[PDB]
Amino acid sequence: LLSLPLVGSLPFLPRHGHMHNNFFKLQKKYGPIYSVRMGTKTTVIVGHHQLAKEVLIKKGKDFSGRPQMATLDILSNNRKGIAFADSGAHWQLHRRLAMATFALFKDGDQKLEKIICQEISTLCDMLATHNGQSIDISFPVFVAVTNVISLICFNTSYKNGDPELNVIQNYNEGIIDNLSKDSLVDLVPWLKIFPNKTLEKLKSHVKIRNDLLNKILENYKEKFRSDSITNMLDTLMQAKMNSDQDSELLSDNHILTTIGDIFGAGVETTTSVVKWTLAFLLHNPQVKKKLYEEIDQNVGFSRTPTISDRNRLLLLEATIREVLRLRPVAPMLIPHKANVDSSIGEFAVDKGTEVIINLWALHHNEKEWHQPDQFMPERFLNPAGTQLISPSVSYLPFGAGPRSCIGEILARQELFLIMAWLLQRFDLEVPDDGQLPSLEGIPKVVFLIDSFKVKIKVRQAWREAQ
Ligand code: HEM
Ligand SMILES: C[C@]12CC[C@H](O)CC1=CC[C@@H]1[C@@H]2CC[C@]2(C)C(c3cccnc3)=CC[C@@H]12
Repeated sequence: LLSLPLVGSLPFLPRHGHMHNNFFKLQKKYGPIYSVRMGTKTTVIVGHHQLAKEVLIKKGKDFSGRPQMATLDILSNNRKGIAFADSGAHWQLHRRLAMATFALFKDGDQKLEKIICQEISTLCDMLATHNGQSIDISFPVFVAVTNVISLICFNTSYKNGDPELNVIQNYNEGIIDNLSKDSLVDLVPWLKIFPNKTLEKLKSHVKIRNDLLNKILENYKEKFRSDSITNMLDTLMQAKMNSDQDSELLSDNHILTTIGDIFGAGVETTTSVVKWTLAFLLHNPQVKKKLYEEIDQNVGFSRTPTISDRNRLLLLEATIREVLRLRPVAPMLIPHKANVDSSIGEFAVDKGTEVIINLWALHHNEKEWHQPDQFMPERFLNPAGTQLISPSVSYLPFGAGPRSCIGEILARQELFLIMAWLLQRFDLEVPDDGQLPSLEGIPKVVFLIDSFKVKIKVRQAWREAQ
């Protein structure tokens, strides 16, 4: 009896389980690095820290490209901006300019810390009005980080109730919904196989974002003054005029897309990580208690938390690290591409090949982490409890090398201060129908969590101390 001709083969079911996990499970059979061919395109998945660092750092330049995707073409206006732009002059310039802008916020009058604390104050005052009630903290937190990133991009913010905030939220949700069904990584390109309206819907949401950004740029062409460079838009406009090989790379569209990447990332990443952190604390009341104890003893109630408090609030800084391990914002980073013929772990990799780092695998490798599927912030502390440690070399929440996260400083500060101020001021408890958030998650371009509610109450201790 003969065997059928095989015209296709995939190692697991599509749309069943999470991609990053399915790739991980495959490592038991096939090892830490393997490939899949889809028509013409070849993709390599890497799931061990040694090989990953070779791709991100040692041979960083070789693998610093980004593959092209139809959905991403639309969001990025054909591969402009930073995150989805191929390696090249545009990417390098705009990335550099964006980084240079965060320097303008490291100290002084417009210090990043104060900008953030300003908006966390408004957030806390608003949340306190919901004393006694169960609520979804998504929108209130969304506003807070939106204002922070707006101040950094334009030196503007939004008053309570500005409906432009509801507009942004709508298109943010719609774009994220249609940019990918699940992860950006998608074995079969269903998009091109069956008739569908994904690109149509995606365009309609992107159009609204772009119209709003254009509106902002046009209104700002007048307020721009050369001697005063205080925000990201200033920096980008100052560069364009400074010419005078550089000027074609700073068109209006190049500038808006870059601002768009920053505005989007600044808001959806940090918002997501905050929700994830709360969710874990509702599942782990023992940890939560230890965090209240820690903050009462090291900051108390006579002032509000500041960045310098990260030197004393160690369990908090560790809790954040452990969320970023267990539920990475980008569990498969963003896809990389080989710019040139090269190699990984002595295996050949052709120019143009897609390369994916399975960070989830790195963060859950059993030989590198003790009980990796557990939420244990303790692992990032010495046994004493008195200083932070790095227990594994297999940890890269913000990536590394040329395409590493450029918003890391901002993220870490936003996350630390938000959690700090909330814990000082609020009991955050399971709602009265004792529903706990699902920790399973929803993979999109970002690793999101199902919406959930939290009962919020002002703390007796915080009240007494007024
Ligand atoms: C918890 C928060 C965040 C985490 C864990 C995070 C992590 C990451 C990761 C894993 C990557 C991909 C690295 C790669 O593709 O090799 C990335 C890229 C990027 N991140 Fe974030 N990020 C966070 C927040 C932010 C924020 C607040 C910004 C604000 C500007 C930002 C801006 C970017 C940009 C522009 C890229 C593209 C880099 C490039 O292609 O050159 N991120 N980030
Ligand atoms: C789609 C979205 C967010 C929805 C916006 O309407 C469009 C947008 C621009 C930037 C995207 C961002 C989602 C987060 C992305 C993909 C991101 C990011 C994501 C996670 C970690 N670090 C960076 C950088 C580009 C960011």
